[PDB]
Amino acid sequence: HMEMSWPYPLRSRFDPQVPEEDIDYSMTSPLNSDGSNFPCKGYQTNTPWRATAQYTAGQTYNMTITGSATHGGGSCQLSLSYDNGKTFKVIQSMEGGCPLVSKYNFKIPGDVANGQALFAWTWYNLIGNRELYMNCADVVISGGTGTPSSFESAYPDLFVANVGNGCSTVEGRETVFANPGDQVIYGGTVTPSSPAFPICH
Ligand SMILES: *[C@@H]1O[C@H](CO)[C@@H](O)[C@H](O)[C@H]1NC(C)=O
Repeated sequence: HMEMSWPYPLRSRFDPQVPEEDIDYSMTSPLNSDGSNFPCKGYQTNTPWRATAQYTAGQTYNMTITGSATHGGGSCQLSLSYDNGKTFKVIQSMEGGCPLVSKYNFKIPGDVANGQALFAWTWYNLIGNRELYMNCADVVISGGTGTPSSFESAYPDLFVANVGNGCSTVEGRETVFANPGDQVIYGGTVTPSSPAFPICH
């Protein structure tokens, strides 16, 4: 039962600009098991475009995660989409121990693309039902040397499981991504030597 509290995601209770009627007061719910609200609970399609962060390529920022239960930790990614959620590319993986701290730093790579993006937090809980948690924020990127094409070629695809796609996490096993990218935080029982798990086809 956690949600992204900074930068403010779509329909966030924490964002003063969201009209009372549009706030998702149950944002800590996991994504639907059948994939019917993947990605971003579908909010990228039906919410006004309004940036809640301005990110400069090469600079470091923090995001925050807030809630009432950490389900023993797990693994997260932070990702960017330049096509309003058709494709997500990973800029940081937190393998193990996520979210046992409520603040993570991350560097925006130099070769990101510029303009409107979605910034997505994904979380795979360690203990309990096999869920995916996902919130997306509208953000604007500046000062990158990439294009959406060069960025999409150079970075890993978002790890997607527990949304009815034949790929599942496994209770009691740390989620260690096959493709984590070069910006990795290790926590819980995961080390740089831990094998990738699960393996999806
Ligand atoms: C870090 O997060 C806090 C919210 O906890 C926010 O006010 C601040 O602007 C963020 N700073 C950076 C550099 O991202």
